[PDB]
Amino acid sequence: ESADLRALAKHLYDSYIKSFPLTKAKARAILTGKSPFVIYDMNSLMMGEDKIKFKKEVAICIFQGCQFRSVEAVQEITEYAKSIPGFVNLDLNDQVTLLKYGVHEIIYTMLASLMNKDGVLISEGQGFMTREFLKSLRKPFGDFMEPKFEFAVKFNALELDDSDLAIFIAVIILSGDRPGLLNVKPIEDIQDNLLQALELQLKLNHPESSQLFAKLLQKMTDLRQIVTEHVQLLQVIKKTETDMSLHPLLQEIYK
Amino acid sequence: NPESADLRALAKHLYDSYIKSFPLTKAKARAILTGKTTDKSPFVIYDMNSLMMGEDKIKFEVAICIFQGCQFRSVEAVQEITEYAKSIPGFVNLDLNDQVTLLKYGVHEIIYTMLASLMNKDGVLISEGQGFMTREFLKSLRKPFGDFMEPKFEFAVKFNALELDDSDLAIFIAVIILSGDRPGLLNVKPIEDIQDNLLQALELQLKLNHPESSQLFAKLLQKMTDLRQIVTEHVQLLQVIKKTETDMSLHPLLQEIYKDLY
Repeated sequence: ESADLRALAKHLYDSYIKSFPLTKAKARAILTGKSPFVIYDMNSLMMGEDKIKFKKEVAICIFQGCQFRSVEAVQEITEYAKSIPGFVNLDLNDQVTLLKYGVHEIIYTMLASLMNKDGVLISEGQGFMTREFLKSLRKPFGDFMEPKFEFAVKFNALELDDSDLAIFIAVIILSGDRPGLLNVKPIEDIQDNLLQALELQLKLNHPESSQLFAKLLQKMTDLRQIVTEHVQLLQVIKKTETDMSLHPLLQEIYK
Repeated sequence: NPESADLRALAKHLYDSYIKSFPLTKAKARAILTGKTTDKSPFVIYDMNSLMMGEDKIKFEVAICIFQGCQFRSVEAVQEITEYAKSIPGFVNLDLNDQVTLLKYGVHEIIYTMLASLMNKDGVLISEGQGFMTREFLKSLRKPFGDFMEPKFEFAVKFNALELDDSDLAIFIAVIILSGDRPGLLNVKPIEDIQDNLLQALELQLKLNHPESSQLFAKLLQKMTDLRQIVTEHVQLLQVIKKTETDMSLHPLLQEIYKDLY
């Protein structure tokens, strides 16, 4: 039975590599340096546009770029999830419900892989946007990203690799407590299989790191808090900002 | 072989998405229309009495109310096709202006492709299949409104004779969206590479699903000619209503799709 868990761990790792182009292993090499164009101010940003082609006020244009990347990440996560044993066999409404609530948690988890205390990798790690330059953005866009940076520093201190995160990300999607689910049993049943695989992966991959499993599950709290806080900021934005309004079709795509 | 396996993977992915993006499928539509069942029976609207009693039975001047109701449904459909488009591998990775352009031109060709699923020679399902509004009643509407649906009906009767199922339609409406020949497209090349891969998937899907149906692929592609024609007629028709009906409002999303269209 102990080998059925290693098979699952490897399966998910292999699926996670295929599904996510920029991985933690790679993102770390770029950040440590073992090279990316840096954006520290308005002049560097406007050269960034020039020398890095990535798809009105700066603050608004930056926030919207973060959204266009988030919509991309949603498709990468959807693909990944369909490789999780049991997932495609679930009721289609449940599959949609699990992805609807799980994507934000998984976005901010994986964004930690692209972050250090100084800034975040953007455009497949072609760019690096400084924490300071983002804080400098006129309110309320100033402390848009500051909560994610604070999560990342704490999350990154667990020194998880792609092999650990692959299983953790699966655990997040198979949350049996999402609103509106029709058949909670097979979901919880899969998450229990994924939690065993994670427990074992963490004991084998981090033998000296005591109760890492327990610490990693506690981070679930930090994720949902970050997501509720991000959702609250979208309300404050939508209501108090006029210059948001895009092309009506664009508004449909980027809900 | 492994090349075919990848095309079956893509076919299955698009079907799965199609089913999640569109509540009323063709499989459901036909089960309602071929009226085999006791629970799925549609209320039929053939005249003014039937329309007014339909108010109490189904939850939602006459010709205007139909057209305005038919408008909000078109909008609801654009929202559904937009959600489906995001699921097409590569679509959200394209230049954002191109994404908008593919939908601007794509959505009305797809609205009328899928509307065929809700149509037989006699009428069209409405209100998520709870209602059925007869072809005659729609044609008996005041000028010019009498003439909106007739060409769609003419298309639907021909198109429905190909006997496509939802799995075929998912790939087909993907091929429509990823059209490189749309006016104003910045990056045509990445779109054709996607459409090429979709077209390979459809070719295989049609050969496996309809192996006794010779050159269905060819015949299906040729139907994209008839869609363009329907869209054009409709656009000319809107221009005329705009002018004779100054006291009737079009929904902005549709106004924006038609703005500088062909």
